[PDB]
Amino acid sequence: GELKAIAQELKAIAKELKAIAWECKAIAQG
Amino acid sequence: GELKAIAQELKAIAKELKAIAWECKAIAQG
Amino acid sequence: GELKAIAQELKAIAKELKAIAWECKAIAQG
Amino acid sequence: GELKAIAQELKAIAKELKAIAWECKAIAQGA
Amino acid sequence: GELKAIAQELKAIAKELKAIAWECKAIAQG
Amino acid sequence: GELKAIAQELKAIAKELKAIAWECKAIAQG
Repeated sequence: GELKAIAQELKAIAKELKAIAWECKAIAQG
Repeated sequence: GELKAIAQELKAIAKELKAIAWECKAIAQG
Repeated sequence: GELKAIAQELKAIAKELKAIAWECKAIAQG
Repeated sequence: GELKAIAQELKAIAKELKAIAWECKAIAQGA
Repeated sequence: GELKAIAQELKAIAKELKAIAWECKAIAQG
Repeated sequence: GELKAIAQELKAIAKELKAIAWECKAIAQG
């Protein structure tokens, strides 16, 4: 339904934020 | 419906976060 | 409605994230 | 209700993201 | 309720974004 | 329920934002 669709987009958002955390880690390392 | 509208805005949000991850990767590389 | 209000705030969130993406691109370029 | 409460927190989230955009602009300017 | 639970997580999300804003300010100030 | 699922993804989003704040703190320190 529409409520599962919202949960699925939030899962994609969490995945992109995890990627941003990883790159900010890489910036700090440099 | 409003429900679908919310899911579509979350899709747009995921896309912008994907772009931020890409630019942060480039910052880390430099 | 309250559901519309939520969608409108998510639109504002997408707008600010696009700006953050553009600035991170400028940081990467510099 | 909680539905207005949810919109109010999203408004706060938008405000913090606007602040992040502003600081990133300043980082870019010094870049 | 779960709608209250959703609002409570969004409050936590706002708090972390406030922290990110402060750290970005510190990066900018240096 | 999907409403619980939504709250659980928001918890994951908060966790990744906490990580971003921590890494930005490390960038700021340098």
